[PDB]
Amino acid sequence: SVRFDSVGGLSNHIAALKEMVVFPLLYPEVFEKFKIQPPRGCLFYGPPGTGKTLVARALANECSQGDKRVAFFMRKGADCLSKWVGESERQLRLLFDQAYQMRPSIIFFDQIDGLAPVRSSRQDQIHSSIVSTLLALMDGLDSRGEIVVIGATNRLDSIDPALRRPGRFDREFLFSLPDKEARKEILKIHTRDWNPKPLDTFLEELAENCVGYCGADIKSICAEAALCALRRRYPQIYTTSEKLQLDLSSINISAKDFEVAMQKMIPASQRAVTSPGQALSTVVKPLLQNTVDKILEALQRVFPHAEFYQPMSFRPRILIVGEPGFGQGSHLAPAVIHALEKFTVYTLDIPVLFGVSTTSPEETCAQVIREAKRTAPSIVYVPHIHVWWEIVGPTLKATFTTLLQNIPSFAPVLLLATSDKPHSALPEEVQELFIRDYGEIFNVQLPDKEERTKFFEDLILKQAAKPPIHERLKNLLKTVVKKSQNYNIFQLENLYAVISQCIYRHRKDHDKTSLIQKMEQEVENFSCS
Amino acid sequence: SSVRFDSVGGLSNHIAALKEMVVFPLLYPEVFEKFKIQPPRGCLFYGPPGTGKTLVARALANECSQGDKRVAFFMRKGADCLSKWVGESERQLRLLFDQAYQMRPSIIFFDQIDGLAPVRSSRQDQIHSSIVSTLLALMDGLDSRGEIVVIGATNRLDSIDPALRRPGRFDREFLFSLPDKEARKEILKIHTRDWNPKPLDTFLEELAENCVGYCGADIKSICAEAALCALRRRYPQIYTTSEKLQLDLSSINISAKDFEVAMQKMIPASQRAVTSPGQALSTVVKPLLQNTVDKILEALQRVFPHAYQPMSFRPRILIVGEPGFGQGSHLAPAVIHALEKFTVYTLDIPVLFGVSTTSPEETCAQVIREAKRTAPSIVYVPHIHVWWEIVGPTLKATFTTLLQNIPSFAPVLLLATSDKPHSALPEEVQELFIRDYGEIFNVQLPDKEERTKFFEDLILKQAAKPPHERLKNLLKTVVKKSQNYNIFQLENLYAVISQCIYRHRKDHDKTSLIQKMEQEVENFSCSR
Ligand SMILES: Nc1ncnc2c1ncn2[C@@H]1O[C@H](COP(=O)(O)OP(=O)(O)OP(=O)(O)O)[C@@H](O)[C@H]1O
Ligand SMILES: Nc1ncnc2c1ncn2[C@@H]1O[C@H](COP(=O)(O)OP(=O)(O)OP(=O)(O)O)[C@@H](O)[C@H]1O
Repeated sequence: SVRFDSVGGLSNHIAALKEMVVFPLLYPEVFEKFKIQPPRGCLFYGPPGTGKTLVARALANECSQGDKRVAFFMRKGADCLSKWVGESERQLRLLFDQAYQMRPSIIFFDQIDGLAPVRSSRQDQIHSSIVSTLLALMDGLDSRGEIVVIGATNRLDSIDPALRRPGRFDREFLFSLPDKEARKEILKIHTRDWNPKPLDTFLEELAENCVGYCGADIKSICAEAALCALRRRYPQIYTTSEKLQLDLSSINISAKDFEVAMQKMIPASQRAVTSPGQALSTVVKPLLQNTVDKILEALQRVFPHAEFYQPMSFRPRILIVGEPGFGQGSHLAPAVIHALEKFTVYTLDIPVLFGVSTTSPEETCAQVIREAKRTAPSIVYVPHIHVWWEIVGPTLKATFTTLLQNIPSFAPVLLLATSDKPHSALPEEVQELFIRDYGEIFNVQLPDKEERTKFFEDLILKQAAKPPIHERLKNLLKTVVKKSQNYNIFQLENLYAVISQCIYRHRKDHDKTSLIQKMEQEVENFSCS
Repeated sequence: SSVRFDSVGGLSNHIAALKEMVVFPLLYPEVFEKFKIQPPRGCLFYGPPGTGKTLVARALANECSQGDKRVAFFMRKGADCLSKWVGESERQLRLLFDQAYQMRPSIIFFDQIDGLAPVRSSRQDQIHSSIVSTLLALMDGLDSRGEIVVIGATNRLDSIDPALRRPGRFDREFLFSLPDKEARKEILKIHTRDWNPKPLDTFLEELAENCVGYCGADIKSICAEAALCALRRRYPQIYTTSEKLQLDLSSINISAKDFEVAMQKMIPASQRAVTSPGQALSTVVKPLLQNTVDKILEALQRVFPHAYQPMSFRPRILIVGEPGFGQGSHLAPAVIHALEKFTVYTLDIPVLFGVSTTSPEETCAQVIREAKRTAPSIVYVPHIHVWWEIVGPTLKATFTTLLQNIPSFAPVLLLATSDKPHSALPEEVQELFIRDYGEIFNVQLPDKEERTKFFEDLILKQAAKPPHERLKNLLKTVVKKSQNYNIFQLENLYAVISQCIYRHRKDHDKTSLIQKMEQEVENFSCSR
């Protein structure tokens, strides 16, 4: 029994939808003033779990509380199929007759994509017949009354082109994944009636830590946490096999319960394809934070839409270049992509183009470019262009070059790429796409002495000098930081692991100085060049 | 239920040629028997979706139903005759025909006939073949059905059994194309007739040219969304209440900004699944290339006279220019958009390969055949100097052979753009253009006047907003310094200029951004 209250972050859509069916049943004077006859059709589409069905259910539950009373008809995917020849096209006719009898009413076709495909001469005739009769019913010789048709779909492009037209489906609503803000309202709604209400700061600090959670993940995590407290409180519940009596007044939920559930589950989005966004690990942050900030500020210079009448830009493009082993295409670009949320990102790389065996790669590229254009602004991600170029046939190169050229000049679509060879060493065809004079090239340099000092600061001496459950180590830190003053990233974290290995080697030694000499031997025995 | 040959607009030839079939034999019956004519009694409407077909049927039925001469009317859906029992699938058609004959004259209407009579084939069931057979043998066989007229409608004409399409069964076919400039104005006149504050005709005429690619139901939906937007602008407090309020029906007038918002929010029905290869100049870039567009149009008028009947012989043209001059991205789409009422067929890399499950040769043959069917038309091949190298010899031979078989005097234009000069283009391309005839156009950079007109609007008026001699100095310096830049450099400079105006929005005092504009002027250097 939800009535326009469990929804979160969707204000414009509900306003349009209540303009959609409620106004003619409430204010039948403005419409007759100019003979408007407002529209009677909608179409929902988007990634799963965004609240596609909850909106319809809330509408049906709310509007049934008349006056004015509103009926409802719900249908599954392909209920209108039978073995004989003359029933499938008759179920729709009798359904329309019944709905017209009790007008006004609402007819909701659930997942029309499995009912009305694109017309073709290759498949069976039954699909053509049913799509034809459905097409005739919506707008025939006689006009239908006060019926409203609603449809949902996961693949918008698979619908017959003759259905999308003023008269049948004249409005298309895009349901996207929730942004940073809406998660707060979702958490508030799902955790409303709790006696120990969590503070708004608690909810917000949970909010920035959940990226890629889509509607149902939030509901799942709220229920996967209240069970951790139950399991912790009364461990001896599984042993028995009979009814027990409990004490439900001291099982209040704590903050520490949320962390375990968060580490245990994964979002629905990052379940079938890896998401091309990862925040820096807690170990690498005090080594690359400043560089990442510099990259984003340069992007802000070149991409005005990254601020936080409209800004105007002209073909935003950026490229990151640096020596191999600098971690540019492995740690920097994912962090940059993750920092810029609320922007849909599409991946174009070797694993994806050849990762499907049913379609040509150029078809995939055209589809990706079209989808990027449709929902601008967006970021097109393509890593390691210096190897990416000399792998595909000339046809794909020409198609990619032309498709990008046809985008409107002021359309804010970003092109992000990374390379290992220097700019002058790249092939020319790449070269006349980056205009460094304009400020489209960013170079990478190794971190300074203070950053490297902070990198090893925590290990020595806080973890090594940690009691099992102090001056020579300064010289060890000095010699380590002076020795590693010309190391790339990979060598830097490689050296970090080997020391932690001998750190973990000595769990139960309460007497020190039995491994400090081992430490100073290991740091000098190790040699990389 | 109150439409009678008046709510229809823009269709005159079809309605004129239609009433001569179901009215003339009854109104003037003393002429046909002199020549024993038995005039044709078959029609089949077809066209792109949303062009207003069923409205014609509704108007005809409503007009003929009420009048001095009474004629019956029967209606059918797509495949509403099929029944589970074997003996009832085809018997319903016989009963319907008998009833129609018993009450002659009468009218039989099939809606979406393509869902009832597919082409006969051996790779499907038998009931469809049986229905097709009895239909084609029952309409005109050994009995001379007499005065019965059959009308069908569909969107896919090529999916009809050819045995049904020959005189005797389906006599005439009518083409329902998208409305042009004048028809859109007429349908606007039709759809806004009963408004108390009657809009001026000069407003509708101006608005008509803005709605390119629209057709029928799109116009009808716009005319309603406009009123909804007006109600939105007038009483924005209506959505935060679950109770009826008190409304005053005196301040609900319509303004132009409402139509602007509605047009911005909406997109046409035709180019929804794909994109048409035609776009007009944006307002920002417009005051730079109208002279070039007009010169190009004059060149076409010299070569293509369709812009006594005019005569032409294989019209061709080729726009060439240096890279960065903006000929393959700003000029050709403008020409295509300006020359409307000619159906377009694009042909380039993203279309030849972008769709799989077919061969390029099939696509190119189909495009040319279709363009020949709907002559006159336009064939567009952009970026020829690269398009000529990413195709195999087979496609080259097929294309070079196809355009030689078309009739010589048919008006089939071929349009293409090039970047390298015509001298450097390879062989077999230089012989397709006969520039001695005047088949080659050369572009050149815009001069000082339009350059100044481009920047004066931004740097004189927009630069000084309520929320001054040095402005002339900045304008003249900017114009002087950029007298050798191409289109891309000009738009980049425009954007980098506008960035400062954006970023200094909330400062009430000027002279803080004029300096910033200066350093932007000297610090910004192009590559050239
Ligand atoms: N704003 C929201 N508030 C509460 N629950 C939401 C919200 N958005 C999505 N949901 C969750 O999604 C469900 C309703 O939509 P649901 O996710 O079942 O449809 P969908 O998966 O998007 O569409 P389909 O299942 O057809 O692909 C509810 O069970 C609810 O937990
Ligand atoms: N020239 C016109 N004059 C008036 N109304 C028009 C015109 N063209 C289109 N329309 C409007 O557009 C609608 C088109 O409906 P109709 O079913 O007749 O077209 P259709 O192409 O047969 O539809 P579909 O393709 O969906 O079967 C009509 O209801 C009509 O009001």
